Amino acid sequence: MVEIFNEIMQRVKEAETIIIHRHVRPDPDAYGSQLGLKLYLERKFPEKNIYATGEAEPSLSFIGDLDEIDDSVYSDALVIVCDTANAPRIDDQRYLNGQSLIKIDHHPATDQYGDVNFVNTEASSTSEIIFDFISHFNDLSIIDEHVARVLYLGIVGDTGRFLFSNTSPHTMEVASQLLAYPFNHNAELNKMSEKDPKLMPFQGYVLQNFELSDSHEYCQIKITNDVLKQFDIQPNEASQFVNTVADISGLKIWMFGVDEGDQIRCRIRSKGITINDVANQFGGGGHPNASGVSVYSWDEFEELAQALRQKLLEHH
Amino acid sequence: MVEIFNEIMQRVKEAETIIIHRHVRPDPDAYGSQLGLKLYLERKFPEKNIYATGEAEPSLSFIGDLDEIDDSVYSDALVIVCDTANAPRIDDQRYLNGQSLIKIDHHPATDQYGDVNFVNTEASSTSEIIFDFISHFNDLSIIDEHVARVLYLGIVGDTGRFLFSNTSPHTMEVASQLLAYPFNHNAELNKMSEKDPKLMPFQGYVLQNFELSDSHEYCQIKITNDVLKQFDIQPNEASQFVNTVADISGLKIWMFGVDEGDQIRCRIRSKGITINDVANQFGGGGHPNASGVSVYSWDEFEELAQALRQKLLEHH
Ligand SMILES: [Mg+2]
Ligand SMILES: [Mg+2]
Repeated sequence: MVEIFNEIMQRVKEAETIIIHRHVRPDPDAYGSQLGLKLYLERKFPEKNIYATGEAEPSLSFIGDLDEIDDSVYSDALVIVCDTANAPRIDDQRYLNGQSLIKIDHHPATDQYGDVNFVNTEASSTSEIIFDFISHFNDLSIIDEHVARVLYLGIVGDTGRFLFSNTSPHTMEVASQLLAYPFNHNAELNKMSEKDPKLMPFQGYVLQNFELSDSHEYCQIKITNDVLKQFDIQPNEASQFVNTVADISGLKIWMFGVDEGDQIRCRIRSKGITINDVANQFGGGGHPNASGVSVYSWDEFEELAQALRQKLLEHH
Repeated sequence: MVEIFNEIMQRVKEAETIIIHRHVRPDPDAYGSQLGLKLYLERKFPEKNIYATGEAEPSLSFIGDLDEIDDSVYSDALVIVCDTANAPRIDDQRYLNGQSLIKIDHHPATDQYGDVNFVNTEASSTSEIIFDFISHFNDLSIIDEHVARVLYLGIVGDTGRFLFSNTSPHTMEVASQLLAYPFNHNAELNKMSEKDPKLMPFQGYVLQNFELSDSHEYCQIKITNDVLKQFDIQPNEASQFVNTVADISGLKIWMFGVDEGDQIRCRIRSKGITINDVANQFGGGGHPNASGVSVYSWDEFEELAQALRQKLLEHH
């Protein structure tokens, strides 16, 4: 065929039970897109058995709970790996133990795992692809407040509340359409934006210990083992406050290094400049806009700063 | 008539020069709605003279600059007080010195100043009303990247990036339509989200000095004159960090009190509970969700806390 959506819905109508998967570390989209496809199907073919397997992140518990698959249901069922770049990165690994495999994602097509592959690279999120799918079957009536909830939240998180560049006029329109359904976005949004007061004091530290260039283009934060225990926080926890300096006016590149003990795992992100470049120089790597390195000392951490800062000289 | 939009466009076509106004303390909407109506008109009747008067807030300088009216142009011209609850709160006061007055706003109609009054109470923002207006004249083609810019930014700020409850599915749709025009929202958005690193250290203090109830429902911050000079910041500046604790999980009501010297001007905001109530008890007042009081001591500040906290006992 040429209209993959139809071939999917077909494979679906011909299976009494289908289970959906998503990548490992879950995000609002990976959550909404999964629970969404599910909630949708369950509304269209109540005679079938739709399940969503996953580790279940308590962080997204409010979006919806997952299902406990008995691994023997994979016998004669259709597996749908929703939102997942590469297969190994799929959550439950018994997905390949189904009748046929079908994947829906919005990341660059490099794996193409699964029989039928539909990747709308230009989509803001998989949730969005799901809305497109159900919208292609005029089921915008069969859907309700429960389904739209996840789909919204999904698009919301994957685009940071329609802020990121991946937000298109269509994305808005879809968001527009979901809000039609009664569910109160303001509420849902807040419960998603909640924060732990426990970590707030530390975050204040980050704000009190900067490191901006005279030009404001470069900014760093050294989290010494001392502060890690002074504020009583694990190296992991503190490492989530990277973008706590991103909003500084004029900031072009910033690095956040927290000492784990025998190495200083530093996460480096830039406004929009090839950075993973220098990352490799130090044995690191990653996306050109958000890479990571694991120096063995602050003296080396500084060499990284010097290398990063020099990158700003080529641009002006 | 019954279709105010037409009566406006009429009064417009019959005036070689029209000037637009907005309320005093400007906001992104009041800015976008003004510059927007203007930029629009200037595209429709280049033969006329459209001007936008205002004090000009350097904060919104990037949205667009205002015009310097010679007060004698008001001779035979149409004045359009865009986005402004009450007349006294209008910026340039020589507005009443025009041929006829016409106002467009989205706040409750309590003033009704001006000949023709159009208030879409259910609109997310005046900018949105402007899009509606131009959209009613099929001028979505005459408009360009420059006009949509302000209108977007306007809706954006007035709804905090489609987060507030005033965000409707139509609001999204309008946002959707504006993005069609080439202007890059991501960029524009950031320049609007920029922050001053100068105040960041202090903000860290606020995060390091909370005051949450055992239930997390109540939170306060006492900004003593000491810290006001320890971090070298004016009482005004520090007072803008009220909602710096709003995202705490479970927070229902919070107060932020900063000592100005001979009085402690405290701004009190709640999640969604009638609060201006207690405000009056202390000689204050304001909206039920964001009021203000000016106690003469921290001992009194505490009485306010007690009164506010007791308000949480009636609800559960
Ligand atoms: Mg995704
Ligand atoms: Mg407004």
